[PDB]
Amino acid sequence: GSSGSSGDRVTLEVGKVIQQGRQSKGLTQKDLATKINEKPQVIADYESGRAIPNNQVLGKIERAIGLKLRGKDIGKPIEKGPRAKSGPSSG
Repeated sequence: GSSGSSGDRVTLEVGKVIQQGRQSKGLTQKDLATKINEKPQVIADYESGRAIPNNQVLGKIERAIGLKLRGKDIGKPIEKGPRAKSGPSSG
């Protein structure tokens, strides 16, 4: 399944934490889609913040990288995992 099309846009904190937790584990977007039994399409859209983020799929993605995907506590680990940095957003 074709995906891509990245050329300077914003990324929601979900999309950032997705990418960051992926890359922390070398997991491609297609590896992620596999881990959550989804399309690699929606992962590529989640990264920008252009899919609809639903707590069901967000919950699967938490398992995927071992970090939280809601709250300003996003990128905190689930139970056990390494530290990560934080930062603001805008809108």
